[PDB]
Amino acid sequence: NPFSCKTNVCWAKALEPILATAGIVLTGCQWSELFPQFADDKPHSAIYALDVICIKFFGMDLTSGLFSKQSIPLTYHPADSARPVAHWDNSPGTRKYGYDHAIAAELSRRFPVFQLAGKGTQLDLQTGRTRVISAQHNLVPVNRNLPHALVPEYKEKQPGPVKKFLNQFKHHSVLVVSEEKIEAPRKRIEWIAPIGIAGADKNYNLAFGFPPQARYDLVFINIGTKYRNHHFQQCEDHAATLKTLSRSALNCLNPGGTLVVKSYGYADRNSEDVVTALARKFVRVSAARPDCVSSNTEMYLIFRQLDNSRTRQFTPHHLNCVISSVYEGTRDGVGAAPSYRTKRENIADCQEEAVVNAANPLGRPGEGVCRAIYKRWPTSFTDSATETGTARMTVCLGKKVIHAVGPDFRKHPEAEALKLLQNAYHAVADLVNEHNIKSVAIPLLSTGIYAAGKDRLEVSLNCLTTALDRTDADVTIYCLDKKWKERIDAALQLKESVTELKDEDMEIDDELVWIHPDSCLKGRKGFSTTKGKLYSYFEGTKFHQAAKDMAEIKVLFPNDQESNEQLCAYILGETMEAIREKCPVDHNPSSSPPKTLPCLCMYAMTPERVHRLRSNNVKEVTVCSSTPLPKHKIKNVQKVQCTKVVLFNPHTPAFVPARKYI
Ligand SMILES: [Zn+2]
Repeated sequence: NPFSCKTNVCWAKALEPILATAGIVLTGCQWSELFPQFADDKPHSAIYALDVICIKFFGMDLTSGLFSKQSIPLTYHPADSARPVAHWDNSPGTRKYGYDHAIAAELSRRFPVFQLAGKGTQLDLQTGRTRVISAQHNLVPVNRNLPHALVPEYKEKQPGPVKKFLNQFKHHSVLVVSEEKIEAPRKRIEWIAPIGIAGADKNYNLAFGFPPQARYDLVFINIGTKYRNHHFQQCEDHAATLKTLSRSALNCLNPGGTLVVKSYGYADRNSEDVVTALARKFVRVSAARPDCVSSNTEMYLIFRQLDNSRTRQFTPHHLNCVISSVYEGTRDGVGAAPSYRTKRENIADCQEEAVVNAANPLGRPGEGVCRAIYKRWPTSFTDSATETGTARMTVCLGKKVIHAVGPDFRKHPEAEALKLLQNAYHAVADLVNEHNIKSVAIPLLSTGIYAAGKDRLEVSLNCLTTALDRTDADVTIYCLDKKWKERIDAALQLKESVTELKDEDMEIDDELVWIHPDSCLKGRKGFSTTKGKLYSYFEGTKFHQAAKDMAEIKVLFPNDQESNEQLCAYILGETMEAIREKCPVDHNPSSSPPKTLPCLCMYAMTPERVHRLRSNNVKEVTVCSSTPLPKHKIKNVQKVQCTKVVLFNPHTPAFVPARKYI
């Protein structure tokens, strides 16, 4: 009996029969060796545990589909009039799991060990060997594209004074959850500590979180997790902690408030799902590794200005870039807060690190800010040409000139144009992040001429901030006419002030997936038309295979347009093996989750739509403008405009192939 003398293991007990379908039967020592939470008898997420167990035995995470056979329900029960506390069991529900032999069978082509291994053994996918399950092996899932880099070797350090870090936040009174006292005489500190710690203002059992305190403008969660065998593993062990303490902190946080919480990054899928749900509630989120960290894997996440929004569309492009660069030494980072400003001056005279030109596709000089930029930095126009909806980095002596090309509204329908405008701004943001640009001078794209005789200030500005909230840069908007400056200042003052919540429900739903409105998954638990995460493999549904294949095609053809062309081929037949041959090189075992909401129109290319088309063996397909294709024409593919679009970053978030750490 593995559960002997353990008061909170219901999560493990609940997994037991699901593990059985895969031939896995864990002993008590094995449970303890795998989960510190089990060994220390603490509450935990059965789902997170299942992901960890899958990686440990099969060397891949749950997006592989290995446990996605719908057999045994895994059901979470919140406390209610019947149940004093939340509980995990196998009672009936729409969420089910079990070992999928079909998935294992297709996997056995590259990983024969699946077919040849015995039951209940840990698989080494590379060497092809097996062993009794061990927490020290299969440390990274081979099928995952990591959102950010990991540290090669764990090194502990002596932390500096935390006061230097807390002083970077403008708030006087701070709620502090920490195991060790924090000295900040310049602050008023309420100190919450775990149970055995003397000198604290409050003590709770932090494995269970903490009940609501008063509300603060700054909450600082300093609670860490013990390193064992690997960075990825540390993220795994920390994930439930991160969610629990973050959730408790949300009860203690005022609107417009800031939450700083210690993390190791979000390397594992669960950590990323959590950080994403959490991030959806804030205007901005960044990261820092100040001098007060105790190890090289420690990373403080900074969530700024809580409005607890529902429909906010968050993508980890920015955060991935930041965290990864910090771990690789390329960046600082630290918690000073980016800001917007306006200048009525000539942009050519800007003092900001980079200046953005409002450009045209041909990269030629023209009237506008572009006149000033050409006269002062002519050689930046040597090769400036870039397509509409994109931006190109060039340098003239000591200055970065980014040529961003907005849409001409006379030449495009309003929805498609809007998408292009947003994309130009996102590209500016991509460059700012990639080059760690500290300040940027930028005009309002498509408001001068390309505006087509109408006033685009509000919408151009909205695209600007939508994109540039996703950087760490200080932004200076240069403009035009005193009246336009008046209006921009007004909009910015409105935006910077968050005095109240947009919703009062503070739960962090890390499972929820945001789906297209015409999806047949509408109404199903775990999916929503109005909110949730923007990427999924749809494992556990019939769209999983379609999702995996789209993902792989994107791995084989990193260029968005070449990728979508091959996807068109795939919709029409040609299967996968053929496309893999069409690719010159070694395949990566890993991919990234396809976006679930590329557009709102009827042609949106979801794993769902791909599956419906391919299962109907259509002789032709229609593709909208939100699924970019090569400029030439493709047989049996009709190109049409997208009538309703989405404004978040369309690119695959940057990643590190897990294979690197394997
Ligand atoms: Zn569309």
